Amino acid sequence: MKGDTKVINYLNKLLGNELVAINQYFLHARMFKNWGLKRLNDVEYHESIDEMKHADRYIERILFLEGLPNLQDLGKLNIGEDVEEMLRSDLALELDGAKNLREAIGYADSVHDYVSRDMMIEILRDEEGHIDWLETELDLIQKMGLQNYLQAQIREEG
Amino acid sequence: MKGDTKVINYLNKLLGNELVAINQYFLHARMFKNWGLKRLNDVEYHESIDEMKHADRYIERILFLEGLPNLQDLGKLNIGEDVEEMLRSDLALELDGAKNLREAIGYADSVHDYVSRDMMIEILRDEEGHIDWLETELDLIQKMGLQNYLQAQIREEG
Amino acid sequence: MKGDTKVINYLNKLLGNELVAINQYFLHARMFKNWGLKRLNDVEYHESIDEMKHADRYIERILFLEGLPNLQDLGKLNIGEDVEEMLRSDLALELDGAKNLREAIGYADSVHDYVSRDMMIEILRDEEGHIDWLETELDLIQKMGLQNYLQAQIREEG
Amino acid sequence: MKGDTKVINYLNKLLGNELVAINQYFLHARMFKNWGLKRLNDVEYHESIDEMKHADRYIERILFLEGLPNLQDLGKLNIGEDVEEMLRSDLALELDGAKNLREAIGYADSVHDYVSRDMMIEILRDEEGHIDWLETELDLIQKMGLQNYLQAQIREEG
Amino acid sequence: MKGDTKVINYLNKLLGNELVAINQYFLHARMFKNWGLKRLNDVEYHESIDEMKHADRYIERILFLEGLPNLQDLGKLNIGEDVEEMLRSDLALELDGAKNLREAIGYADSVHDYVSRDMMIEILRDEEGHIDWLETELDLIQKMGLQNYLQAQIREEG
Amino acid sequence: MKGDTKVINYLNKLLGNELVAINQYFLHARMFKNWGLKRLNDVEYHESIDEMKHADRYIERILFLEGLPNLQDLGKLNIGEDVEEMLRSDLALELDGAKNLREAIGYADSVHDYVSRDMMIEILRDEEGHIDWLETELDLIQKMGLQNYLQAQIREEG
Amino acid sequence: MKGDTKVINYLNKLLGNELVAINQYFLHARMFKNWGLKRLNDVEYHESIDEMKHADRYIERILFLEGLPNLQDLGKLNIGEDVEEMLRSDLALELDGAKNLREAIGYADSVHDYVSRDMMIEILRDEEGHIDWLETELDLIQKMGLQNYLQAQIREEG
Ligand code: HEM
Ligand code: HEM
Ligand code: HEM
Repeated sequence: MKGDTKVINYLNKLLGNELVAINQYFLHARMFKNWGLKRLNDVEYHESIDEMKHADRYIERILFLEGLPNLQDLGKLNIGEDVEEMLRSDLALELDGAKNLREAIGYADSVHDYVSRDMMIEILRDEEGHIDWLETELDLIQKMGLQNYLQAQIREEG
Repeated sequence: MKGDTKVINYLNKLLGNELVAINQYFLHARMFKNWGLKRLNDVEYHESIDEMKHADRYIERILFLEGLPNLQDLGKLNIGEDVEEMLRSDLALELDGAKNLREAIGYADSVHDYVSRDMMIEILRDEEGHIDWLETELDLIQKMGLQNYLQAQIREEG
Repeated sequence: MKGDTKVINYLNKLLGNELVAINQYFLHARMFKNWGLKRLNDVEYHESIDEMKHADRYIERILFLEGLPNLQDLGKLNIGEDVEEMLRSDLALELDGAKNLREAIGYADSVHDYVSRDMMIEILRDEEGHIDWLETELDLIQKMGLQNYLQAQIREEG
Repeated sequence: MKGDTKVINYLNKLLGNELVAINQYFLHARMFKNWGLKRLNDVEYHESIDEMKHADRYIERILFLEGLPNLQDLGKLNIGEDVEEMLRSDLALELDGAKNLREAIGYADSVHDYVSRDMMIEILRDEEGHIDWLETELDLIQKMGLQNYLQAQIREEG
Repeated sequence: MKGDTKVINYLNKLLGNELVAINQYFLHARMFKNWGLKRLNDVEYHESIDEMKHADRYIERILFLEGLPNLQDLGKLNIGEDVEEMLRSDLALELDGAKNLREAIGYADSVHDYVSRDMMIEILRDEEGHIDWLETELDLIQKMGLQNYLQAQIREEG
Repeated sequence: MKGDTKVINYLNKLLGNELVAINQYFLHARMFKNWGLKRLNDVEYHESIDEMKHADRYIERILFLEGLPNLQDLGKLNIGEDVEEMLRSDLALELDGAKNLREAIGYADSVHDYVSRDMMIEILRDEEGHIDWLETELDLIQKMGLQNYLQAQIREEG
Repeated sequence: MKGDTKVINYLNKLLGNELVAINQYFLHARMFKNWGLKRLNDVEYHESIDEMKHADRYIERILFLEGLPNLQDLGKLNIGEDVEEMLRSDLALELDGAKNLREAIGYADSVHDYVSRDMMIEILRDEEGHIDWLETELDLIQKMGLQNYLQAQIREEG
């Protein structure tokens, strides 16, 4: 079914964001794992899988709407060198992605692509859950101190 | 444990190949799915998951050897427009990757990084399995004709 | 128990036929497998196992009758280069073997080696089953055409 | 995938060794069985099946590498007339095969056929297990005497 | 159904052989048991049951063919006084019985009593199995020595 | 099977390393246990069992190759007096052992003892896993502080 | 809890005996295994595990009593070259160890270290069981002869 060209461009742009998050969250995960921060590896890896699911949804949607998914262009990764920097970087990435999502959702509505909108709203809901987790972790680092925070990561939950 | 710098560069180069295959196989898969070629979507998607597993192994190994995994640089995808072109493109990608693997395996041996070698040999074994499948499919297209070939893809196995 | 010398020679000759069929059917099987003709690999391989069972029966019988099983001499294999040629070659091999079996069965009867005869009749029954399958497949190639025939081989049954 | 021609020749040569062992171990097995040496029939027969598995691996590998498996040429069998001679003959056969394997493994490495090498190393590992068993049995014959050795073979284990 | 008179006479003669074997094998069995040769008692007793089954088949067949089964005349038993003599005596008895069976099978064929023939061939097959076991045991006595042979009989298998 | 003399010497040298690790890891384990550091006792003890498995492999291999395993000479233990010193000492021991392994693996290859090589590569893979764990623990001590690190050891996982 | 210094020295001396037995029994076990003497490998290996358990008890006890377990000094192994010599050597080792145990048990009593005594009495009980087994085996060698003795070892029990 021929979709609206601009919806397709938004979908490719969102896909682009997901491709960046997939890689950044995957590397961050295995960095945590290497450091023995098991709990962080589990969450971060499952966050990477989640973005893969999102990418898959965009790819299928783009294809259905008869556009060309773009997996060739990869935006800037921002890989941190310590736990806090890594988490802040993920947070900034999510915030930028939410921004793009809000714009796309608004536009899809005004061209009546309600199923693209509906798919994007579920994704935004998942992203806000991830933003919440990131914000909470960053606050915990500050409230309990880094040493205690790190110790709390060495065993998986539960 | 500080690894050999050049082994790390090889590992990053191989990781690079996997990142390309992950994306190319994933797009190809969902293209097949869109076309209703269920059997091809299943194999191609599972081939994409397989390259993700390979990437994961390289990432962990690089990290253990104390290098920096590079997930920022993404080589050229070659996305085909019909089934045969897609499969040929995957085949050429695998052949180039096997070439790189053989070189890395040789070099790891001569610096005594036997566990990197051992990991790379398992990966090469998986790739040759994939090359075999690709070669066989391409020959089937020719032997049974495209119409029959396509019909044979519309139901998953078994 | 000292058997009739000539029965032993027949048994060794039949064993000879089985040794040829074992190898020819095994190679043919893995050729089909390589080509992705799964259904043909299954039947052909199980036909190879069957001839191994026959060889085993001859070997034990020869030994019981106090002769020397000959596994040293291997007759001519006729390995085909395409599906039809392979199947025709197996068919001609079975037909020649049935011929030898009929002679041996007749002779065993006239020297009263009724248990050798009885064993050979079961084997002839298995061979005629195999001849029937071969004849039927060859006719299918012709009736449905090679392209359809090949497509019908790519998935195992059932 | 077009393999190295010389690797293919080695593979055919090793296949040749397996074809000889398959037959020799099978006859030896049923000789032991005829003599009521149940334990020896079980081991020897399972050693024959093992060489069949090896042959199968060579055949598939040769085919994948696009060469012609040779099952037509059968080397010299050396069938013994008593238990010790049979076992010594198997031992000499294994030792010659290990020799050929070592050469092939070395050569495959230098042309970078690492998966052929890897397959051949698993096979060599199985052969050395068989050599160990043979050497041990032959020593037992000598240590306990032939009469005791034979008595120890009449019931299967365990 | 009125059978051929001469087939009936053969059947009565074979029945005669079975009656002798039943008794001889039964006595031999309980002699072995008395001597504590458990393994030999088990085989010999089950050989006695087997000949009873054969007798039963002849009796039913004779009756069906409307003749008179003769259980009144009992041929010569040859009871041995030591293990080897007992086994040799059983062997000679089986060999004489096989001789009679071969003649009867030939004759039944020429008068078209194919079901009598078919029954006699199954019996001959059982007898040749028994001959094989006897021949093997006698050879074991010689190969391992009597003392070892006897020791190997004192526990049942398995 | 007579092995290469120098391979045997390497195997005895590696065995020597294992004997030292077995004892050092065992004492370190029960020191941790005494201190109530349950988690460390579990890992360290299981690391001791692991080196026992390695020793067993060398012993069997040496014996098969017809050499004399040397369990008489015991190298220097380096037993630490606090957690960090103990772990650093294990780490230095593993690093020295990896060094010896790499040399032996290289040499086994050049004399074609591919199964000794293959066994040694599996062992090196286990050692690198242990090195990774040690490096990670030592970094955790530093990142979370000793007090937090110790507290994290008092309950077993999970 | 600060233990008596001399009890600690005894405990270290007994530990020393266990370290020797661990190694000697382990090598002897795998020698038996190499020779195909399965039954002897099982008992001897389980005897080695048993001495490891004893060593573990001494190590924990020494640590609890606040001494330094000594795993650095390894007494003389006496590795035999044939079955009888190996068993005699183990027997002499056990006898010397029982001697040391009796002295230590007496002394622990007179300084009121009743729990060290109680632990040592359980160990002495295990050693006397092992002495009994050794004495019995050595007598069997003599009573049945070496050839019969060896044959009785080739299958595990039961
Ligand atoms: C960039 C585009 C990618 C897409 C569209 C994608 C898609 C997917 C999907 C749909 C799954 C199944 C979810 C699940 O396992 O439950 C998956 C699994 C997985 N992915 Fe990705 N992926 C991508 C890239 C990557 C990369 C770069 C890595 C890094 C190594 C990776 C690592 C993994 C791993 C380890 C699994 C689990 C394997 C399994 O157990 O099945 N993926 N991916
Ligand atoms: C010469 C090339 C041969 C090849 C490549 C080959 C291959 C095989 C394979 C792959 C199996 C199945 C293994 C398993 O899963 O257990 C098998 C089974 C068997 N083979 Fe062969 N074989 C060969 C020759 C022979 C010969 C000459 C004999 C002698 C009679 C023989 C006797 C048997 C028997 C009795 C079985 C088991 C049948 C059953 O009960 O399933 N084979 N063979
Ligand atoms: C030095 C040469 C040694 C060798 C070759 C050796 C070998 C082995 C092997 C193969 C196992 C069984 C592994 C498994 O299947 O889990 C084992 C278990 C064990 N070892 Fe050792 N060992 C040695 C020394 C020691 C020492 C010095 C100690 C210290 C006390 C020790 C303590 C133990 C313990 C406690 C077990 C487990 C017992 C059980 O619960 O079954 N070992 N050993």
